[PDB]
Amino acid sequence: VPISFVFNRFPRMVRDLAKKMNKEVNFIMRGEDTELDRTFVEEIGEPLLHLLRNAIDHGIEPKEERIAKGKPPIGTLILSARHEGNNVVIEVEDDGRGIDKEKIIRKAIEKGLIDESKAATLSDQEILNFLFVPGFSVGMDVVKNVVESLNGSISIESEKDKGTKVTIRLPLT
Ligand SMILES: Nc1ncc2ccc(-c3cnn[nH]3)cc2n1
Repeated sequence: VPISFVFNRFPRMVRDLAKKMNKEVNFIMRGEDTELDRTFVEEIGEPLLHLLRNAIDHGIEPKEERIAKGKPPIGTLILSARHEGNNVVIEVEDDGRGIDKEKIIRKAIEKGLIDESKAATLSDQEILNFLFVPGFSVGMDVVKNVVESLNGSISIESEKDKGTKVTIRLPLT
């Protein structure tokens, strides 16, 4: 079916959470007519909701902070779907504060997941993928678990003060 069956739930959720946290969010949905198999439609809402909540809570900064940082005052959250060959690609993008990669590394060292000696040459993907480790810092492990139950993949791109883009890829069947 069309992914609108999932996406149409989100403006109310986004608006309620933004209100609760006294933030202003410009929420844009694209590609809502993208069709995919019912099994995906039935399961993908929960992970997407988690990612949207992360963007509103942890990503987009309060207006006053954005102004102080010389950013546009209202944060933008874009949820998109598209076909790419045999895959459907779903992206959740915010222009908030980004994920703090140094914080991740420090936590990974604390937890014994990496030796300090290996931190300097870690790739960006290797750093951000620590967020999918169970217990790391209801977590992102559960997002990845659902995506993988759908034979999908997930990746994160993020830069300090720029924002965060989470990409889910799903197969045709
Ligand atoms: N969209 C967005 N923006 C900033 C974030 C900051 C931290 C986290 C996170 C930490 N531990 N698990 N997730 C997720 C974020 N997601």
